[PDB]
Parts: sequence; structure tokens; C-alpha cells
Amino acid sequence: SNRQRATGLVQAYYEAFNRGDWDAMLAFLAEDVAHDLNQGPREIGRAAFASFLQRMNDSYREQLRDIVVTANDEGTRVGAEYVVHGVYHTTDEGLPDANGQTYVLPGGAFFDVRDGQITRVTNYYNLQEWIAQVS
Amino acid sequence: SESNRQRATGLVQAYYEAFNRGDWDAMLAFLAEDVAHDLNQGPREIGRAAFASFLQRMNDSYREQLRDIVVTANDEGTRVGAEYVVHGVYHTTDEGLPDANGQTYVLPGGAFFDVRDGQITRVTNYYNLQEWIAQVSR
Ligand SMILES: [Cl-]
Ligand SMILES: [Cl-]
Ligand SMILES: [Cl-]
Ligand SMILES: [Cl-]
Repeated sequence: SNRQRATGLVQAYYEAFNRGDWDAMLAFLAEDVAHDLNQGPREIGRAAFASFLQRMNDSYREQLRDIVVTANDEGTRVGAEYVVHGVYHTTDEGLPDANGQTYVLPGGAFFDVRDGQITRVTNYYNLQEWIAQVS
Repeated sequence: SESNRQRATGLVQAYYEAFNRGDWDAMLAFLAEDVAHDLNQGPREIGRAAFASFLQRMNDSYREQLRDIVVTANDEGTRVGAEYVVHGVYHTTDEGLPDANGQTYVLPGGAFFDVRDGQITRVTNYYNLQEWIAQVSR
């Protein structure tokens, strides 16, 4: 029960991401959601999270394929591993000029699911690899 | 299916218990001969020989304990995710890092695993390397 409700939540979060439906993503998150950026800071709350998504989309556009979701029996901890496919479309800081450069690389994330909502998103990938691909 | 999950989570939990004991031989026993090891922000290393040398190189510079270990699996029992908090000490300088002087660090980490017939065939380890470097350099 709880394991299904937890993995379902995370799957819906990722479907929303893959559609570009940021509002729908945000609806799954607690007001004080903790978001650990890869090789970056912890940011608290939906406002920061919305800003993050908007900022990412200003330069990149991605989808997550081959999402494999794992959970505990309590349905309180979820892992997801994925393959991100994307394009670097509009030049970003600390990178060469955008050219439609494509990237494909694995990533993964972990989630706390509490009181019917995602209370933490901790994201990981090999940033050195990503750098190398987008040049 | 419940049992597939139990098999996968049990293997991975045992692997981490072994790590906390410093039981490298047990860790190696849980790995397949074709194991792929993805170092965080680093290269892939293939095979048990490489994994044995990796454990040796790491023990030479760092002392670590994993706490708050949480292991999760898919229903097929073929993929496992794990999270933990490492509590560590940098005691002997490591190729390409600041000088070691006994600096402590405490930070989360996570890993993903492929499990095939009761052996680990992939260990993909992640953590915030920037945060780790900031702690050991503080
Ligand atoms: Cl991120
Ligand atoms: Cl690593
Ligand atoms: Cl990595
Ligand atoms: Cl990170």
C-alpha cells in the first residue's frame, strides 16, 4: 500500500518533469521541501524549487528515460535511477556558446515521502561527465 | 517478489555492514566477477581486482563509518538504491587532494546497484564532492 503510494508519487513527479509541467511537480512537494542540488547547495521550499526549474529551462531542455524506482516497505524512502537526455540550447554561464549540443548520461535521486508529499529531493549525477559532453 | 526485494536489499545491507566492520573480504564475496564500480564524479573501474585495490587505497587515506543506512529495491529485485551518512576522517594524504591532517567530515551519500542472482554487478556511488572538499579544507 504505502510502497505503491510512494513510488506512484515519484513516478507522477517525473512524468510532470518530462512534460514540462512545473506546477504539477511543485504540487507534489511539501511547502518546506529540501532540495539538494547536485554538487551544490541545499535549497528549502517550493519557491526555490520553482526558480530552479525555470532557471534550468532557460538554458537546457531534458527528459528522463529508463526511470527505475525503488522504495522501502514503509513507503517513506524512494530511490530513482534514470538516464537524462537533453539539449543545451541557450548559452549558460561557465560554458561554451550553446549550439544544440546534446547530452545523455545517467543520474539518480532520492526522496523522503512523508504525510502524503515529497519532503526532500536529493539529486545526483556525474557533473564532470556532463561538463565534458556539453563541452 | 517480496522475496526478490528481500534478496536484493539483504545483499546490499550485508555489503554495507561489512564495510562498517572493515570486512573487505566479505564485501568482495558479494561482488560478481564482472562488477562495474562507478566512482563519484570519476571513472568506472571493472572487476574484483580493481575493487580490492580501491578498498586498499581508500583505507590508506580515510577511515569511515556509515550510519542511517536505508536500502530500497524494485519488485524485480534487480535494482537497489541506498542512502547513508558517512562519518569519516582524512588521515593520510590522497593523490590530488589537500594535505591530510586528521580532518573530519560528515555528509550524506547514496548508491545504486545492479543485483543478478544474489551478486552485486554494479556499484554506482554518489555524494556532494564539493561539500566534501569544503569540509576537509575548512
Ligand atoms: Cl540537481
Ligand atoms: Cl566513490
Ligand atoms: Cl558520479
Ligand atoms: Cl551532490
